[PDB]
Amino acid sequence: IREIKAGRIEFRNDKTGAIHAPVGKASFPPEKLADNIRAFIRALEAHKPEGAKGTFLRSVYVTTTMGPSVRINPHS
RNA sequence: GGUGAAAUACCACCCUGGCGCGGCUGGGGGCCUAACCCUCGGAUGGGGGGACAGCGCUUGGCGGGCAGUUUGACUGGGGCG
Repeated sequence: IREIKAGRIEFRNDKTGAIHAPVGKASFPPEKLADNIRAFIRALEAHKPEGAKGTFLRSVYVTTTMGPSVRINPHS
């Protein structure tokens, strides 16, 4: 629970095949937001089951609650 | 606040289903017509069929018409047993 309140999130994929999670705060330091986008990049790449074959992380995007929609390239 | 398995703003990504249009390629329907076949009927020009069927290779399938072999041993014979 320590983590739960110091800096928690976690994963889970919904039906058809997607994951949902907070990777930073709005006004938060940009670089930082990058740091978290990555946090997700890693943890995810990890969880990524071995029953893959091709384009696994198909579409990865930074989007906001009630705001913009920006697909992203978490490779760099 | 509530109703529930789920909660409603609005901004996200992802499916079931029907249509917009854009690349690939699958089915196919029409004279032609110049290769091609037959051509013509008395001349290398007319005509008749025509991208077909001829025909090269590769595909799969029939296929005794043919081919080359085979189709056991024991056992008061050999077979049948």
